Amino acid sequence: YLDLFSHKNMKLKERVLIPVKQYPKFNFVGKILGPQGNTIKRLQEETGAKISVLGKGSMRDKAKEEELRKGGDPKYAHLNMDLHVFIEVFGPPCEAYALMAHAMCEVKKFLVPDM
Amino acid sequence: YLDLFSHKNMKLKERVLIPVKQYPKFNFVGKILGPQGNTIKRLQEETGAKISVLGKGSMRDKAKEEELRKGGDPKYAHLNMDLHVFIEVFGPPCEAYALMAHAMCEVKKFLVPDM
Ligand SMILES: [Li+]
Ligand SMILES: [Li+]
Repeated sequence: YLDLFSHKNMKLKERVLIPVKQYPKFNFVGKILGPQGNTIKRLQEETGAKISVLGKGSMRDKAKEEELRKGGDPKYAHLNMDLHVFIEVFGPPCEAYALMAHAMCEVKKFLVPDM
Repeated sequence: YLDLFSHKNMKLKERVLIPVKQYPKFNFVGKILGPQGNTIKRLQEETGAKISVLGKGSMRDKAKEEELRKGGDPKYAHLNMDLHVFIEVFGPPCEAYALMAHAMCEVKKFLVPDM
């Protein structure tokens, strides 16, 4: 059950696949991060969600990625996953759902770019 | 992972406790259903969610409830639960989250009535 008077926040998290198969040559990583990561910065500010691009190719740098994978450091474990966008929100339920709805809708625009 | 090109819908479901302890004398069932259940009818149409009031007291009729519990029919199993509102939405992710956000926000107005 959700309890609207609880002192815990809700967390919502989603990992949305970047559709590399549907759009094999589209540079989603470049488009989502934007120059110096300003697009994703703005995306987070406008939606109030934490949003990261994770998985292989998320760093646009085959060689850097390979080197951070091979170090074995668990913070880079995500570099073996499928490329995806990771959205995380927290709050009381009404706010969490609303933030996730907003984030999910904005992210969907980037991931279905010919819509 | 969510796959935006999958043919499956997402389902989201929440059971939100009606806060009988915070408001021990407020008739939430009457207020939510409305005369002939028109309020909840309209609530569903406006939000696009399925919304039901379930659990003990959901029928405003101690004796009817007791009689349907005692028959043992599984469709009335919910009459032993804590009184709550049950929200269910389905769709592709952007739509599901947005419908749930809307439903959850409207329902919260009814359940925190002195806000
Ligand atoms: Li297309
Ligand atoms: Li109060």
